[PDB]
Amino acid sequence: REHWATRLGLILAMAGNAVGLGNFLRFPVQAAENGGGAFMIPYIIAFLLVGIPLMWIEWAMGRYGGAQGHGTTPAIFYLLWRNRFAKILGVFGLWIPLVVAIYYVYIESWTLGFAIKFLVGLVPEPTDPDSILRPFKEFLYSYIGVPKGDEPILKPSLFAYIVFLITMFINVSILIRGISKGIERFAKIAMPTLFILAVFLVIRVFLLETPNGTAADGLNFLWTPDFEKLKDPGVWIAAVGQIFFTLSLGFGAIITYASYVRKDQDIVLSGLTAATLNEKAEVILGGSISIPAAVAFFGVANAVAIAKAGAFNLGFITLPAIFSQTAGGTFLGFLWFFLLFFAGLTSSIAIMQPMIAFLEDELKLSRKHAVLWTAAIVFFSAHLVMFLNKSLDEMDFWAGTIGVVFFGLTELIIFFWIFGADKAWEEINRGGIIKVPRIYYYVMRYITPAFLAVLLVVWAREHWTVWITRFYIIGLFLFLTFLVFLAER
Ligand SMILES: CC(C)C[C@H](N)C(=O)O
Ligand code: NA
Ligand code: NA
Repeated sequence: REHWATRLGLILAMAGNAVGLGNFLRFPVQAAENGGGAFMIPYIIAFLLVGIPLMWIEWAMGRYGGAQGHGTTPAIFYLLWRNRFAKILGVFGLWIPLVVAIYYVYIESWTLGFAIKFLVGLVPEPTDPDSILRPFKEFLYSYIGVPKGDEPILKPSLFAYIVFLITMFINVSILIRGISKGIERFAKIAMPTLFILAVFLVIRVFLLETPNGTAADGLNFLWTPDFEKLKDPGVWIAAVGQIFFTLSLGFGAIITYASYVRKDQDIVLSGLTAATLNEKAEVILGGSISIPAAVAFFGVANAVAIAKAGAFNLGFITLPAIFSQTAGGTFLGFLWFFLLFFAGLTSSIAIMQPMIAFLEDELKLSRKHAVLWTAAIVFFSAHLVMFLNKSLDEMDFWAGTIGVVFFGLTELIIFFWIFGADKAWEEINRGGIIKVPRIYYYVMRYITPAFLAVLLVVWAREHWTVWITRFYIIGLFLFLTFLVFLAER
């Protein structure tokens, strides 16, 4: 079996798994909508009670399965629970990363296309907030193919489509070279580049002074607390969902990556380091860039408006408009979209590896054929997201939101209840440079599952292109269940 070459490459590849588009696009809008500075209270609680424990559990399950030649949850769940229904539940560990990859790689291709257009200065150039934002709203809509009327259909530009092809080619170019010579070698270059880009952008944003406000006014707006809405269960659901997404928990990606860690290698300190690096990039770097620069340029009055506009409006419309209004801002735009691209790329290769690992481990396919077939399924399926509006939202909800929380509870129960709390605890701490604090044993066994279960219950008591997407992703689950059937025989 393939293995990571170095401990540094392992940590940077896992950090690249976590540090993605959610750090810079999702997190700022999540915090602004769910209490501002007060959002850190449920965010930190979810990080300590759910994020950290589930991270170590997924590292352990992956390495445990990897020692027996299995990198994906259908086989690994069966190894932990000799029951056919454990294999069916394990299919979610392939379905979730595949469905998420379908729309994640498309958004990733947007950042590459915007990086290209901004590097060469093929950007619009406009006084008034709406007068400055309109040319960039139309720039994104022409790139995406937004309808002029009520039609719910998208028609991407030829440039966007070709850039999506290039994006798939780049993901294949990394993934086809394997774990050490592909993912690990690219992580050692991309992650240092990522942090340098982000730190530089934070510094440049903290120097913004406009007639409407300063960077300090933007930081004040973002971290303005609103502790009253901590009574809203939706804030706690948003915080837990953000923790799942930003740490790549419940996507089967950590498990597959950890399956290439040697049996006796540390996973306690490595996983803690990767999770810590992500939180630094998320709350320190991701939070400091987009929203503060937006408030600094459009003032606090317009800040509430663009905060409610959404992550895509903020990342692909509002921030580009700001850039075009500063000296050398087209290059700042390039660095922004270059940052997002490497952040997305290091995450998309992680979210496509589970399907590659399943084809290699269980169907005995070569790496070349496993990578090319995985890319083909993702490329084809992405035409749903490319041409159908609201298709991405449905996939992100079922797979990247509800699915990951249900799967996080499932892998927890299988590993720590059915397999054995004492056995799982021994499996986590084995080989660890540091040991897990004893209090987390009771957190994993009682607190985390009770927290997730109550959230599930509280979550349940709170067009027709949607049925097209539902139909398709249901078929994907049927397809993957058939491949698991074929792997048995
Ligand atoms: C699906 C995951 C790869 C998402 C990634 N952890 C992010 O924060 O963007
Ligand atoms: Na993240
Ligand atoms: Na990433």
